[PDB]
Amino acid sequence: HWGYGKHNGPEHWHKDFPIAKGERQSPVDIDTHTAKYDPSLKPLSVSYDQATSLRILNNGHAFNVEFDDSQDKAVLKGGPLDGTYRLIQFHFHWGSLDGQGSEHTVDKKKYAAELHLVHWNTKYGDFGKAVQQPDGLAVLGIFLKVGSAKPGLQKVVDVLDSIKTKGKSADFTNFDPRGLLPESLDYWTYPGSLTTPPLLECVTWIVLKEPISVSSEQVLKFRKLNFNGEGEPEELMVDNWRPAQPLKNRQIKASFK
Ligand SMILES: [Zn+2]
Repeated sequence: HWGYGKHNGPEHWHKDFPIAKGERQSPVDIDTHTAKYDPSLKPLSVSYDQATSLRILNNGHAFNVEFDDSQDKAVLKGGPLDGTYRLIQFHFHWGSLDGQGSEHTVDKKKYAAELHLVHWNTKYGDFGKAVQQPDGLAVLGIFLKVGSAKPGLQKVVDVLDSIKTKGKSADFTNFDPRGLLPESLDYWTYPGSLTTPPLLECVTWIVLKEPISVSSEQVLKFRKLNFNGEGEPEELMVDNWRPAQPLKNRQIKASFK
């Protein structure tokens, strides 16, 4: 099945998901000098105050924190978006070394990790129908830099031991995702895809300019997770990032001068 190793990694994905070679694939490198100020972009509207987190799951290539998406409780609007999108999950991708890990790059600079907050367009009724639509998903991408610890990440860090191996899940209530946001909400935006199978081209990407810092010891605990299931041989969960894909016929717009 697909993964991130030598024999089943991103260079092999096209064999089972030919959209891997499509026209609007993600991630991409963000060339800050050719991105375009768009003054018609509205500011982002992030409303996470009523968010209801449910649980945390090792799914064998990352770890997801899931949310109640049966009602408008944690929503994203504004920006380049038309309509309301509900938060369904967030996850991270990260590297084996501090100098790699992010999926998007900025002027070919790699960050230590990226946070992806996945939202779907309520217009379409359920998440399964949203992913079939050009404007079905909106993912908010946030870069992580190694520096001072991020307090609001620590509750995620401390539960990771209970979901070491693939398939394990733990109750994870009352987590507030506002602790993960940077100070500024300036961003770049472009149309893209999921970065993992099935790589559907259904995503409006919103990548924040400002990284958040986490400590060396927080990201170490990410790296002690396990791709394998319990009882299987131990593969450390690291380098679960897809390399940048050609921009082709797309333009990256910025919300800031
Ligand atoms: Zn992701």
